[PDB]
Amino acid sequence: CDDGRTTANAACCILFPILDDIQENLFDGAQCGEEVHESLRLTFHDCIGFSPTLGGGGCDGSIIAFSDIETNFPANAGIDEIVEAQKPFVAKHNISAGDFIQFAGAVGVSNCPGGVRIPFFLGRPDAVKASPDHLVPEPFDSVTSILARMGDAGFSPVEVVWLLASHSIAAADKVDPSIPGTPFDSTPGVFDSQFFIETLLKGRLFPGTADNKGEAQSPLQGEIRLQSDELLARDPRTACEWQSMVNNQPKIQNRFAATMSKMALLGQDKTKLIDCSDVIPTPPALVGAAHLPAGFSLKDVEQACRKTPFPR
Ligand code: HEM
Ligand SMILES: [Ca+2]
Ligand SMILES: [Ca+2]
Ligand SMILES: [Ca+2]
Ligand SMILES: [Ca+2]
Repeated sequence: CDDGRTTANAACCILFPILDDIQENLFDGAQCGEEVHESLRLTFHDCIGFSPTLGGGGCDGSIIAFSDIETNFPANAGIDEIVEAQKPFVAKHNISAGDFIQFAGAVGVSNCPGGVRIPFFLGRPDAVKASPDHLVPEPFDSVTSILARMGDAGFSPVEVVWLLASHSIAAADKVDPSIPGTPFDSTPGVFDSQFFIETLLKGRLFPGTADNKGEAQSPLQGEIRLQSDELLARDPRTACEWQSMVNNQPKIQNRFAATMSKMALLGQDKTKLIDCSDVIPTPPALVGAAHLPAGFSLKDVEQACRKTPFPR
């Protein structure tokens, strides 16, 4: 390649001006802030719009291409601004929206401490059609409906748990509109196991207004809990996997990267793409060991796995 850098394949040098723009003009100087949290989420809301029988283009960038339609899906509340945030970048550069969505996601994760380098591929065509509605899992859906939807897209129950490691770097804006920016765990700027830990704590309070659609009771003030994350943490089909995450940053990193790659290829083929994983920067180290919040004991944690009691 040219000024600065060089990578395994020549067509990957195009990503580097892109890499520079989004770190400064989208990620606030390569930080793990809100825009990073929304780009990661965006990859899912684009890709999960796929079903072998119901339709959808998958990771086709349709959520940007047909933002008028898809950003007004009820399940896409609050996505319309990461779309408009990424649009000027899609406009100036010559990669497809499908490619850019995944790149911004991958690059963004590597800005977060404890993060991982997700494999990124280049060459997706432009979006042909808008995704059908009702393909995006809602936080008030049952475990069965979530697992069936993710399963219909080709994800096993354990894979769903793995992909939900994303909630370690996450916050909600539309669940409780009164308290926007309330994170899913106590360490939203760090990619750790604190999400799986605090989810297993018992419900104690509502951080904002009284229960509204998709919200379960939170353990901590300044933290919000989705109704879907609470159930998945306790459901026999996934409880043991959810608890196994509270243990293992290596596994968390390992599994989050292997499945995101699988997700990013939904309806896209292999050989038509080229590999530019070389481009993704390397995340900083983990900033502290796992722990229960102050004032909490191992009793405060709910047990949902019958095989192995919650590991101290
Ligand atoms: C499987 C069922 C899932 C459900 C029901 C769900 C639900 C939600 C909801 C309701 C929000 C907050 C929306 C708002 O800001 O108002 C959220 C945030 C987020 N989700 Fe999920 N999600 C799921 C899976 C995933 C997956 C597979 C990923 C993969 C990357 C992911 C990544 C994220 C991220 C990064 C955020 C933070 C958004 C922000 O900070 O604004 N989620 N999720
Ligand atoms: Ca799509
Ligand atoms: Ca639903
Ligand atoms: Ca975290
Ligand atoms: Ca206490």
